[PDB]
Amino acid sequence: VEWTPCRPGGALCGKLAVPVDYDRPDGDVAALALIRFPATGDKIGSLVINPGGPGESGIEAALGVFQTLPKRVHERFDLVGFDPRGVASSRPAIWCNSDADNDRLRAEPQVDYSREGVAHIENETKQFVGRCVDKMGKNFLAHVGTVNVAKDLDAIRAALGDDKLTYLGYSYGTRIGSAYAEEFPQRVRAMILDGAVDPNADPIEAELRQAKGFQDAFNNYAADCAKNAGCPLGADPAKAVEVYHSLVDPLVDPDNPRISRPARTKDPRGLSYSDAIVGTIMALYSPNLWQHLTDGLSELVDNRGDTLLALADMYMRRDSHGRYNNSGDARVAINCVDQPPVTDRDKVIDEDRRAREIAPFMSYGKFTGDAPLGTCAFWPVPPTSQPHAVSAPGLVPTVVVSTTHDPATPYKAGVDLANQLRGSLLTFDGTQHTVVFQGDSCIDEYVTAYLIGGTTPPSGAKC
Repeated sequence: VEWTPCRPGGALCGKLAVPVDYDRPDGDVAALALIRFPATGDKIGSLVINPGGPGESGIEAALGVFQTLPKRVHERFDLVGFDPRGVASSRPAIWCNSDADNDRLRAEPQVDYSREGVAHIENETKQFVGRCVDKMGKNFLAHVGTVNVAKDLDAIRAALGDDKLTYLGYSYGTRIGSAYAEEFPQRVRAMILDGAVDPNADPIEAELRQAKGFQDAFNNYAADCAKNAGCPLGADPAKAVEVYHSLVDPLVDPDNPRISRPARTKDPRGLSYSDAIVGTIMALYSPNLWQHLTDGLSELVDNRGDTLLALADMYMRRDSHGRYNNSGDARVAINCVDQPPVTDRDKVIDEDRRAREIAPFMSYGKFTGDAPLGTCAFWPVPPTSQPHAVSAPGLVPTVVVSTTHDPATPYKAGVDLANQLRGSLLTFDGTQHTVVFQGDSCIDEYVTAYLIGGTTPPSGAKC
């Protein structure tokens, strides 16, 4: 790996070729992009990070992490971000949708689960899968899975001159962590995993727990808001969901649910129902975004939707010129090969029945007796991994950071992952997705002490 400065720090960038298929290392070849912020003191090794997603860029993540990095850590480690195979700047990058394909889906209310509606959604899914294959080919798509990201991580580890790996992973990055721990445990120096994914979970029960997560985050937000002047959800938090629907449901024609009635915005798109929901979901990632959600809902009282559209744009990674990065396309592709997809219609129909009851704020109208299959039920290449309990007996102790009311990756997953790893659980009291190197000085002391001196938080540690 030949290093070079970038086009924002003391940063160096580089590429590293890995085989696309790890059984055909003389066959097709991918190149991973790396960024590197040199250590300013006595160097221990490289701190390698992953932001999660999947489809999120680690290079763009390292630039953000750099600003909030404890001085002691920055003294002792290179901060290294990478882009996983198929993601952001790595080549080839997963592409399925044009920018116009994305806007077109986002203009639909996506709320009609009658048979016609479900056929329409399922038809759009098929054209999507087709567009993936046409642009990427069945070979590359077969190997974007985490099991192969883990193999690149060890190629990366070795390419930076470290005997063991020091690793920080958020969210989906947790799944990369435990995968690397299973296949290269003798190469793990240290590991922080914030916002856990449990590779042993049943996919449907996890989603329902995630729905519950977000309903619960919504509850918390709404209750906070209720104490504030002029709260758009009303002063009585037990009626928030209904008020919330009184604000978002008019965005759908009440006589034909395929017809969007979008709120006025300076942007030409306006605000669709599906964007309103996605905007809400985005804000519930972090209390830093609650002010924006409140602004967003306030605008809706006046039939405006500028702030919710911006929040949905943030989530979808659409910039001000209408260009999308590949995080959405890559997200789907990588998720589809990480585990067997649900193909049983009945168990998908029942999941919709349950989610409507668990997360009413997300659900429109009533249960219809029908629901669409997820994109992955139509994936042309098979999963490269399967739900199982993490078993990596000789792994060093690791730290798993879990937030009590995390909506994306709930507290319980964190607990369970820590058990399988038989490492330390560190608890954050809060309502957000992840917390490490994000301001909180208590979390950061524990993590800095672990990273440098290998010292783990004591059983029951909470912040």
